[PDB]
Order: sequence, then C-alpha cells, then structure tokens
Amino acid sequence: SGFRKMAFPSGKVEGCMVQVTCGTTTLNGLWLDDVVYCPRHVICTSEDMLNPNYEDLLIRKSNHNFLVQAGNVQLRVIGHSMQNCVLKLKVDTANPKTPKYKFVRIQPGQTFSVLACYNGSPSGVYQCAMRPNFTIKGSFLNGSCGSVGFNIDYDCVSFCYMHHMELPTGVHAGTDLEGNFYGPFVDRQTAQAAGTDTTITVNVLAWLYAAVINGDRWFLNRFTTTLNDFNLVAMKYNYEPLTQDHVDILGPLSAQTGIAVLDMCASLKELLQNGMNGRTILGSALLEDEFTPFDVVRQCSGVTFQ
Ligand SMILES: *[C@](O)(C(=O)NC)[C@H](C[C@@H]1CCNC1=O)NC(=O)[C@H](CC1CC1)n1cccc(NC(=O)Cc2ccccc2)c1=O
Ligand SMILES: [Cl-]
Repeated sequence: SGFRKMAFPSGKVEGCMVQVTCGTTTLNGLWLDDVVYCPRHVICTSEDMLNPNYEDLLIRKSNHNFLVQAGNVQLRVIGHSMQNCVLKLKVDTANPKTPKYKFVRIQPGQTFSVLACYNGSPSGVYQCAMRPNFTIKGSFLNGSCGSVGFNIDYDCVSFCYMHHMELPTGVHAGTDLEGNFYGPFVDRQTAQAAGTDTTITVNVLAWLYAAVINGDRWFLNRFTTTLNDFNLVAMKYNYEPLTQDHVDILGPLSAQTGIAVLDMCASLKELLQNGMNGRTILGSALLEDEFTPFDVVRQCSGVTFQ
C-alpha cells in the first residue's frame, strides 16, 4: 500500500552515459555498442543558436573535434553523422555495459523515467509524461542536454527521449533517439510556444483506480455517465476526449476494483465540477495525470525488472 511517482531503476542507463565536448560546449551522450548519440547543437556557439545551419556548421567539424569521455577515459571517435537533430559519433570501443535496448517514439500520455545527467555523470532519476502538447515537465539545467528518457521491459531498456531545450513556462522539449523532435519544436533560439496543456484523462482515471485500490474511496459518488456526456464536461476543463480504446485499457483496473469505467468517469466529472473541497487523494490536492494504467498495475502488483 501507498502510491508514489516511481521511476525505473537507473543502473542499466547509468552505464551508457558519457560526456561529449565540441569546442566550447559540453553535454551528455548515450553510448550504446560503438555509437555515441548526442544533440547536434553540441556543435553550436551561442551566436550560432539564433539561426544555425547545422549542415554548414558540421562541415567545419572532424572526428577529432568531438571529445568523448567515459568516466576518466577518452573514447576514440572514428566517424560522425547527423540524423535529424542528433549526432552519431562512431567510437572504436563497444560499450562493455550496453544493455538490451530499443529506440521507441512514445505516444502523448505515455510516461517514462529521466536520468538527469551533467558532464556525463548521473545526478538523479524522476518519472515524466509526454504531454498532449508534446512538452515534458522536467527538471533540467544548463548541461543536462543529452540526458535520456526510458522505459524498462524486464531486461530491455526502451529509450524514448533525449533532452534538447527549455520553453517558456519552465517546460522541456526533445527528440526520440532518431533525433526527431516530439511536437513542432526546432533546435534554434527562436520564439516557440508549447500549445494548450490538456490533461491525460485516461491517466487521471488510472490514478483514481489506484486510490480505491489503496482504500481512498471518499470521491466515489452515486452517479454514472455516458462517454459523450463525460466528454462534453471533459472538453470544458481541457481534458483529452475519452475513447472506447481508453475504456478497454482500464478494463483490468475496473475488474480489480468492481467499479465500471463509466461510474469512475461520473466520479471524475463531480471532482471537475465541484473541486476537492480541501481534501486529498493519495496525498495530492489536484487530479494527477502522469500515471498510465500500466504504471498503476506495475506499482499495485509489484512487477520487477532484470
Ligand atoms: C542544453 O543545450 C544544454 O544543457 N547544453 C549544455 C540546454 C538545456 C536547457 C538550458 C536550461 N534548461 C534546459 O533544459 N538547451 C538549450 O540551451 C537550448 C539549445 C537550443 C536548442 C538548440 N536553448 C538555447 C537557447 C534558448 C533556449 N530556450 C529558451 O530560452 C526559450 C524561452 C524563451 C523565452 C522564455 C523562456 C524560454 C533553449 O532551449
Ligand atoms: Cl497537490
């Protein structure tokens, strides 16, 4: 019992983090097999940032202009290429600590763990969600670029995020490991604004199920609703529309608790329309939307990784 925002154990990803320096700039790279992945703006001066021509800037960079350090040892860079907004530095040594891994591009609403790194060294681990507006609400300072977001599937690390930028409102933007930004963001110092930060409705419902599993039941009401009636209220509160796919995904939690998804939707509608009246749910004073239904099952069933 109890329910916490819980990250994956970071051990497997800690062994992949290195420091990448190009002229003036030091940030983090991910060393998998004989390739180091890092944000392509490692090549930019602060001047360059306003309007970079990365292809032009890259012409003036050779293998020896990329300093890659794994703890205290230099890796020899024997190749480089640009794929979208990431650099791939070929090194002459396969990372002996390369875990089983995949590159995945996650969907909005999906959660992952961030290992915040500075100078190739891990500083801390926390859980994030890809927001519907394709931002993340992270904790990133100057030096954190190239830090990665990941999920673990038993022994397989799925890398889904590389950190690139901060936006107004203190939210963050980055790419998958093929270097394609999530959302419309570009790696340039220009006026960019996120979009409406809508709530992940299916994740709020998953978290309400987690509360009932943990004996926190005060918000269950005597009402039911329809998808269409719920979505009419959802839209007003900037909630994502709930689909039958979402209902289906909550099936196991509904089964566990004996509360129909539509009954829980009616409970959520009353919390949206009436607020919490100074009460809390799993020690939160607002409706938490960074737990997926899988996240709740994992934590409430104690699924493990190795
Ligand atoms: C990254 O390059 C790094 O760590 N380098 C060593 C940083 C990480 C940033 C710094 C502070 N918090 C972070 O998460 N990324 C940047 O500095 C980017 C690089 C750009 C993408 C190529 N960056 C540079 C300049 C400007 C901005 N963004 C803003 O400042 C946007 C903004 C505008 C107005 C108000 C508030 C924010 C970058 O993100
Ligand atoms: Cl809160």
